Amino acid sequence: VNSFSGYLKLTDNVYIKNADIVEEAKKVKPTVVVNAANVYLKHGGGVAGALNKATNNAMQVESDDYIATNGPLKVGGSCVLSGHNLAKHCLHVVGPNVNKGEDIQLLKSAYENFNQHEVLLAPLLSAGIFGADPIHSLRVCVDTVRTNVYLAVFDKNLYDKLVSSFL
Ligand SMILES: C[C@@H]1CN(c2ncnc3[nH]c4ccccc4c23)C[C@@H](CO)O1
Repeated sequence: VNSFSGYLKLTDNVYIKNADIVEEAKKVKPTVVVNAANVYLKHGGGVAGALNKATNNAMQVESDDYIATNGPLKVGGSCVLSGHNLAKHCLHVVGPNVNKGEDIQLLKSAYENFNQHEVLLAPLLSAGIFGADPIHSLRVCVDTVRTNVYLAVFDKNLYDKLVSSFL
């Protein structure tokens, strides 16, 4: 039993809710919140900008030190950093950004990072300002992630479409 509340069950291991991931993280304080990161960990907008703002920019400060030491992530890759006031840990995962021309096949590699964590609160990778089809992102998630994932979808219209079209 865990503390996630109000989710619709899509599969054995995938759950979904119309929610603001920032507000959901503040309430649940999950072990892991996933950030929709880019390779530079520049958290300017979308989910990343929202999560960083909620940490009062501490996420960005920590991220800048990470990049200065380690260099950029790979598209499809991830790193574990602090969750600050939102979670124990933040798993920064880089989905392909269609608006940069990145290969959508890398979306599966991105979701594979979730399998290193037993339970996660997450957004749909590559959705929103990353330009992929969220219906496709949900399908890849369900077909790739085997650990327990609680998906927060900010847009109610999109949430209803994701549920109604789910096979
Ligand atoms: C695939 C993404 C998912 N994004 C979200 N998902 C869940 N909670 C969220 N809170 C936010 C606050 C500000 C901006 C974005 C979000 C957001 C929306 C959109 C952004 O590119 O597309």
